[PDB]
Amino acid sequence: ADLVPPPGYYAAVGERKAGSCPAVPPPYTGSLVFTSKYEGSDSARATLNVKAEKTFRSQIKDITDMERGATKLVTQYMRSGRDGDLACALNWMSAWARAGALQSDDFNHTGKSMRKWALGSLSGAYMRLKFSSSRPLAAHAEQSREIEDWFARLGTQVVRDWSGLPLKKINNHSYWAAWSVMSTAVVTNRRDLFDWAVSEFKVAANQVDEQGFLPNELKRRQRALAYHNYALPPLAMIAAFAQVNGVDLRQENHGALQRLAERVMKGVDDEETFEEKTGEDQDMTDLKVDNKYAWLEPYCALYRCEPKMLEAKKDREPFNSFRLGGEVTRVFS
Ligand SMILES: O=C(O)[C@H]1O[C@@H](O)[C@@H](O)[C@@H](O)[C@@H]1O
Repeated sequence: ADLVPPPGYYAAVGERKAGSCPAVPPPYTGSLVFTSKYEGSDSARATLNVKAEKTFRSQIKDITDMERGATKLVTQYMRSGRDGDLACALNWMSAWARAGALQSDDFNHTGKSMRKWALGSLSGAYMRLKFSSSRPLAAHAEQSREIEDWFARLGTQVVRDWSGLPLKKINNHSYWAAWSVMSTAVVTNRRDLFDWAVSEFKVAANQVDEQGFLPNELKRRQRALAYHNYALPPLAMIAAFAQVNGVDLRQENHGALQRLAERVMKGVDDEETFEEKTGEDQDMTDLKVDNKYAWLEPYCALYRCEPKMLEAKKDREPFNSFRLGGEVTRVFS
């Protein structure tokens, strides 16, 4: 059977009551060898290097602008239905597609991370255009084909980028990569990509220990809780997408996805168990950011959320997360 997204992705284009179309960021065709924002850290890779981060953000500026700008345009279109926003979004994505952006075989860890992040953002947003009951892509077949072929090329490459690794090298980056590949799989109806994403979820589920911790995220010391929370959105999205395609992953490794989510939310309330496990007081900075809990939307579509969990979701809605394609609450409501 053809691959499908969760039913919320079939929502009609809205008509809520007008921005213009900015120039497309220059397609990034360069090598993907970038500076790490943690350059100079020890094995925990948790010491921010402000100078390196500045260099990193500068190196990836056109990619960042593309990610944020294109998802914003799709969000605007799905909200208000102005054809100009659709036209602009498709112009941006098809320009990058035709150029073959982000396809470099020259990359380091940071660079391949950028490839999968951008793929997830753009395909995640495009998903709404593709499956909307309004069929907005009907009048844009040539551009649609160009964009989808590009996603397929990138998706195949992302599988290459994160395959062949042992568990100690499989962390939140692989989970995010698997989301990008799942998203691409459904846009492109590619079962092989779907299957890879499912396999990666299963690896993650089996990495969740008996208490709900992930060893490789615990290694990030004072950022441990933050990185556990960072693992949740791609894993929950993969499971929600897999479920409607006939693959139920909710019980993998004794309901590992639930065990991880509950451990995280326990730690958000009381930092104790994470400090005890890491031996360092946790940086709570990221845990204060509402949109970093966007995983609650697919999570509560999968599981019967207890009142604490439901309350956590309601108090932070609506969720916007460009790495998940934009309006997460809308596509699960
Ligand atoms: O420092 C690393 O290992 C990675 O850390 C992650 O948080 C990301 O910042 C990624 O871009 C880096 O390459």
